Formats: sequence, structure tokens, C-alpha cells
Amino acid sequence: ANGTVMSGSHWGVFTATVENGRATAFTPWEKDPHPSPMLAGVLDSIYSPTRIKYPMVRREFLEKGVNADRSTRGNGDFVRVSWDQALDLVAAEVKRVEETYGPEGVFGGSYGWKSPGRLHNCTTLLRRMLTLAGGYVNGAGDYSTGAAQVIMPHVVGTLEVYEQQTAWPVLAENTEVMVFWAADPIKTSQIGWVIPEHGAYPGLEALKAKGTKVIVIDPVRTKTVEFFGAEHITPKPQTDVAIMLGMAHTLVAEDLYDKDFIANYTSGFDKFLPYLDGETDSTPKTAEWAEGISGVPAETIKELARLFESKRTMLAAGWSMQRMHHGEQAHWMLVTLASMLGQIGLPGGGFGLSYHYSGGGTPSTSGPALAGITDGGASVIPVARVVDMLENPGAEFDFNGTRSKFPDVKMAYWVGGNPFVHHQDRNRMVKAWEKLETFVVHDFQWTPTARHADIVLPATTSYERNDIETIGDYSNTGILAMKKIVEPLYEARSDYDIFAAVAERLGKGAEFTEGKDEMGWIKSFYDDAAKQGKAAGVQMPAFDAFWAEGIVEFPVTDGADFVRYASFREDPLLNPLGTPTGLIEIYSKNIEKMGYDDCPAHPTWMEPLERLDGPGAKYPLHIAASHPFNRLHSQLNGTVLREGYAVQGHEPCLMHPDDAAARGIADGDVVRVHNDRGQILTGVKVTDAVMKGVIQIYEGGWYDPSDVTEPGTLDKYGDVNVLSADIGTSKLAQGNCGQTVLAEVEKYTGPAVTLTGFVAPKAAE
Ligand SMILES: NC1=NC(=O)C2=N[C@H]3C(S)=C(S)[C@@H](COP(=O)(O)OP(=O)(O)OC[C@H]4O[C@@H](n5cnc6c(=O)[nH]c(N)nc65)[C@H](O)[C@@H]4O)O[C@H]3NC2=N1
Ligand SMILES: NC1=NC(=O)C2=N[C@H]3C(S)=C(S)[C@@H](COP(=O)(O)OP(=O)(O)OC[C@H]4O[C@@H](n5cnc6c(=O)[nH]c(N)nc65)[C@H](O)[C@@H]4O)O[C@H]3NC2=N1
Ligand SMILES: [Mo+6]
Repeated sequence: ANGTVMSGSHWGVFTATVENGRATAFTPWEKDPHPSPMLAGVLDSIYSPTRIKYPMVRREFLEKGVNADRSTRGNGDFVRVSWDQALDLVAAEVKRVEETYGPEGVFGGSYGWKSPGRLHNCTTLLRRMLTLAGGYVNGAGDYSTGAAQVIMPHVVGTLEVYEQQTAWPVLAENTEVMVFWAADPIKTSQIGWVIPEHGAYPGLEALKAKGTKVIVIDPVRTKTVEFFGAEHITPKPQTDVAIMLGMAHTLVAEDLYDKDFIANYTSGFDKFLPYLDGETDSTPKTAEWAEGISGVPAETIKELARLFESKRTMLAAGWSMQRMHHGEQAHWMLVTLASMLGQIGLPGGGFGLSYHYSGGGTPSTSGPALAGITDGGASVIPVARVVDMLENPGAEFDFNGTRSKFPDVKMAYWVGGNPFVHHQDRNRMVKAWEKLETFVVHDFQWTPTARHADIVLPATTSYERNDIETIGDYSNTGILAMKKIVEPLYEARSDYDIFAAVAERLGKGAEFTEGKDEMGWIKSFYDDAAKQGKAAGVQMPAFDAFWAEGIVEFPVTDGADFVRYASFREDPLLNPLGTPTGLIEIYSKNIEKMGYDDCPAHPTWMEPLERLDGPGAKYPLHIAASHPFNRLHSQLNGTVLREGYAVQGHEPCLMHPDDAAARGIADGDVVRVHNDRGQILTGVKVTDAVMKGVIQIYEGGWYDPSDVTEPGTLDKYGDVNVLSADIGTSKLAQGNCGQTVLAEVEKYTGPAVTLTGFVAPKAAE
């Protein structure tokens, strides 16, 4: 095979060059306006040293099963087995747990970003097999907008975080002031959940070309700041709600806010105002009070409030500030401030929670929806409570107004996810995993999660199979044929093939496949989309002509004029919101009735577990544990891209020159970052891009424990979740709080370390 083949991924559409059956280059689609340099690593992930070659069973589990010593999971002592042996064992273990403990004994939430593709949807496929086996405990929500997706339905009556934004071209013609509040769109627009079109890049360029005023509110001087030469505000992390309250307070005290908008489109501002004015707690939430907490000068807070009230302003917020203790307060207070400014539903004004994610704002086409394989259908937990569940079987927990009991789980099955990187408080989690009798993982790269499994099955990538998928989570630019580029490597198999074999052994083979093969499933999804298109007046070709061209693109009709909340603004009685009042709920009677101490019935400033310069806080530096520039989470850490950012081989840590100098740390030194939960190594990069008092260690580094049998073992590489706490945002959402982290840093003076996470375990070589 010598030629080229087009396909797609979370990073975009591309064409691969193939030479004697090997992919040798991935070249960006010629219509991609701003491709990601991460494509190089996506191609490298098919072949790197951490590619999973064969099915493996952890030696202890292979010998003793349920009586295994579980304290050694992750030490790398695996045994290679055949596919028939491994498939029989997995089917036997699913059957035994289902039969002994019921569906409540199997956890199949398998949270994860996997790969796009309507057929090869590993996590849906997992749940299709588990439903056929008798059922499972699922997870609810995500780590992404854990709090925001739960509080928004109560405030604005919709999900809001994953819904279309006022279109980019509408902003270029009407916005005078664009605010990126805890958002770094240049960084986070490189990927999509479905294939990305990178629509934010022309949208950002158009704002810059129009000369629109841009303000960034973030502890780090990011590439979004640099792109625009933006006015940059640097709040101490976790204090954005105080800043917003000081802005709101200024708008009332100077008599500037939109009283008519508040009276006509909102409910409960009259119960929020006494709090804001300090009538209930003797503490007026003034700009000065906000400076005391956040460090942002009081006069700067008042001038921004003034500026925002006097100009058509769009508040484009990102999600780091809701991935923290009391995370629900951030976007609730943001909507409350935007309601006082009175521009919601006006062209170019209001707020948007998705301008930094998967092309939100890219004009939607008139094309049809594309759907794929389905799963064939307490039993559900908030996703981030998985370790609490394992440690407290039968215990009660609160979630969004209802109380339930944790199921008693004995097996976990994970595919397309990396919990030994994404979950908070690694040391606690490692100990809690000993409650599981059996842990099964599918991946194509030797992540920490695969290293810690009892049974490891090698999955294929999307580049070794055929699939179909939309281009554009919001734009619906078109539909792509994700064509097979190379044959499956080593003994890797698709998740579909693996679960069909397991289901077959359970006597449910035919039900799992539904009588179809790979192209029979794909053609069925295509034809359904084509039927809907024909009925909508969007004619598409027949499946074989579509597949030969490789893509179908759809036309934009009125999508470039979309203004979010315009129909509500234009007539709120005719087009009410989905809340109990039909209005924006600044005070929520439904939340009040829950009686949750950590989620009051209006936006409130509350002390988090720990914050930079908080009264009595133990550790001195905040860790901006944010999304990586050159990975998708942990994805691509085991590729050639790593050498472009590693420092002495470790994950990098940005540190301000003043904080480095106080510890005698030089640029490029190996340093230990530690607190009461754990300790890791990173390689420092000294730079004033991070504000003083803050260090930046991205999430996604592959945890590489020095000795898994040692409690509190040093991580040799730099997984920042060895340092996070595992607590819920509050009882409302129970979201993860992965960015509520303080720690100390010192030049490292312990034993030298050898990195073992970027080569396969010896027996799997
Ligand atoms: N401290 C902290 N700060 C944060 O900001 C933070 N972010 C959180 C958020 S928002 C999220 S969304 C999570 C993400 O955590 P998530 O577990 O989703 O991270 P990924 O590195 O995308 O894991 C995806 C895995 O799927 C594998 N994979 C891809 N395709 C396939 C396939 O077809 N088959 C199989 N079997 N495997 C496949 C990949 O190789 C990869 O190992 O991390 C969360 N964790 C976080 N912690
Ligand atoms: N390149 C890339 N890699 C990814 O892993 C990736 N993940 C995707 C996912 S699953 C999601 S959920 C989104 C994440 O989108 P999200 O907006 O949650 O991204 P983060 O990088 O966690 O934070 C964005 C900015 O918040 C700033 N920040 C941190 N703490 C604070 C604070 O207290 N206050 C303020 N004002 N700013 C703060 C950080 O400095 C960072 O620049 O990105 C998506 N896009 C992604 N792109
Ligand atoms: Mo996310």
C-alpha cells in the first residue's frame, strides 16, 4: 500500500501518506483554516514504544484471581496470553460478577474522551455489552463542566454549556468589548468532541481585524493574551466570584445597572441585593473588599464594571473556574452580572460558555444530524464520586436535590479513558482501587490506567478501521468518511470486535452485532442522515458515491445570523426560559428547598478548602492545573511531541522568577512539588508568564510511581492529580475540584529517578 487516504480525529481532518503499508505523514485538510501541530503526535501514537501489542493478564491476578495481592497493581508484572484465553477470562469474570453481585457489582461508567466515530464508539460499545450481560452502574455528568452543566438548568433553564453561541460574524459586527474570563480559546480550540473545523480561529482573527477591545482575565499570560495584545487582568485563582460581586456592587452604588432588564427578565434579584449590599452579613461586597481577596486593584474592578455597562460587551467564560470547590457559583454569578449589564439577547452582547470549546459560535449549516450505534437499552453516580463509591458501599450521597445510596461494586471495566491520570488525589485512589476484585482495560497506548489493570486488551486506533462522523460539534460543516489507513498493528483489535466476541461467549453475539458488519453499520447511519437531509431539502449522494468522495459538506442558510437569547429578549412571555418562573433565576426557590450548606439559593462567595493567601492556608503556591497545549489530556504523552516540552525528561512547571529565586531554583532544575496529599517531580521553566504566587503544571502527565507498594510514593514524571483533593464542588453537582490545589516547591534532593512510563512493560515488548 503506497498512496494517500483521508480520515479524521479529535484534532481535525487530514490526509495520510502511506508507503509500503506504513503511515508516514499526516497532512492537514486543505480547508482547515488553522490545523493543530499535535497531528504529528497522533500519527506517532500508532507506532510509538508505548503502543500496546498483545493481550496481557497481570501475573498475580492470572494466578490467584480474587485472592490476588491487589497492592501490586501497576508494578508492570504482566504475562502475555492469547486472544482466546483473554476473551474467555473476561467473559467468565463479567458472568461471575453479574451472577454473584448483580448489575450493581459492575461499574461501566468508563469516563473518557476516546476517539470520534459513530460506529467505533468504545464507551457506548462497552455499555452495549454490559446491558446484554445483565446491566451495570453508570456515571453521570463529566469532568469538563461538572458544576456548570448542573447549575445552568436551574438558572437559565437549559444546559447552556454545550449549546450554540451567538455567531462569530455577529460578534465582529456588534461587540465593542470581548472578555475571555478564565478562557484560553487559542489553546483549547485545537480539538473537537466530534471532528473539529477550528472555526474559532477565523472568528478570533476577525475580532482582531475589527480592532475590538479584548480583555483576558486569567492568572497566566496565555497565547490568547499574546494573539490580541489584550489588556490582561490576573486574579489570584479561585477569587473570580468576589471580583464579579465587587463589579455588581459598583453598578448598584453608582446607579448604573439595567434596572428594567432585572425587573423584566429575571427573578429574585430583590433577595440577592441585601447580600450584595452587606445587609445580611455586615460585609458590603465592595470593589475594595474584592481587592482584599483577589489582589486586583479596586479601581480596576470599578473601571471594568463601568466599561462593561457602557459598551456592547460579551462575557466569554471558560471552565477552569467551575472545576473547583463551590464551582457552581462562578457561572451563576457570571449570568447574574450579565443580567445587571442588561445585554443578554442583543447582537454581540451577553455571555457565552462555549467560545473556547469545539467551535462554539461557528455558524451552523442546514445539514442533518448524524447518529451512531447505541447501548441497546443507585444505578448511576456523579462521575467524580467513583472513589467515594468504592470506599463507602451502601452509604448515602446527595446530588442535585435527591439522596441515594452508593452501590457495592466489585468490578470496573474501562475503555477510552484514563482515570489513573484524570481522577483527583492519586494516592487515595490507588488505595481505593484495592476494593475491586477485577479491573479490565482496553487502550492502544500503555497509559497508567492500562499499567494498573488486571487484564489489558490492545485496542486499535481509528486509523486501522473505517468509521463515519460529523465535522463540527456546532457548525455541522459536513460528514466525513474516516477511512482505514493501515491494517491493525500487532495483535490489536477494535473495541467492537472485542466486545462482540465477549458478548458471543455470553450467548448474546447476534444481539450485540445486530446482524451487521462494519460497513453495514456505517451505511445504516449514513442512510438515516441522508433521509433526514432529503426531507429537509439538503440532497446528499448515495452511500457508495459518498464513501468514494470521502466527505459531504452542507450549506449555511441563516446560521451566521444566530444571536443567543434573542427570542427570549424579544418576547419573554412568548418565548420563556425552561425555569419554574420562565425567567433568569438569580434566586432559586428549588435550590433553597434542597438546604445544601455548600450551594445556597443565590450566588454567594464562600471560602474554598484552600486558596492562595487564604487565612491560615498551609501551602504557598496555587497550581494552575489546566488543559495541556500539546496533548488532549493524557493523549499523546507517549509520542515524539513530549521532547518539545519536557524539562530533563519530566512534565514542565512554569514558575515566576520571584518564587524561583526565593527557593534558590534555577531555570531547568528538577523540583519536587508537594503537599499533604502527594509529591511529584517536574522540570521548571522560570517565566513571568505565570503571576507571582502561581505555578502552571498541566493535567494529563502519565503518573509514574517510584514503587507502587509504598504509600505516598514519589511520582517520577509529573501527574498533577497526585496533588489534587478528591471532593465535590458541592452537593448540587458533586463536580470535580481538580483546580483547587495549593502546594510547595523545592529543588529536588532525593534519589535520582529513571522514567519507565514511556516504554512498554518488559513482558509486553
Ligand atoms: N487536575 C485536573 N485539571 C483538569 O483541568 C482536568 N480536566 C478534567 C476533564 S475536563 C476531563 S474531560 C478529563 C479527561 O480525562 P480522559 O480519561 O477522557 O483523558 P484522555 O487522556 O483523553 O483518555 C482517553 C484515553 O482513551 C484512549 N483511546 C482513544 N481512542 C480509543 C479507542 O478507540 N479505544 C480504546 N480502547 N481507547 C481509546 C486514549 O488512548 C486515552 O488513553 O480529565 C479531567 N481531569 C483534570 N484534572
Ligand atoms: N489543547 C487542548 N487540550 C485539552 O486537553 C483540551 N481539553 C478539552 C476539554 S475536555 C475541555 S473541558 C476544555 C477545557 O476548557 P477550560 O476553559 O476548562 O480550560 P483550562 O486550560 O482548564 O482553563 C482555561 C484558563 O483558565 C485559567 N484559570 C485557571 N484558574 C483560574 C481562575 O481561578 N480564574 C481565572 N480567571 N482563570 C483561571 C487558566 O490559566 C487557563 O488559561 O478544553 C478542551 N480543549 C482542549 N484543548
Ligand atoms: Mo472536559
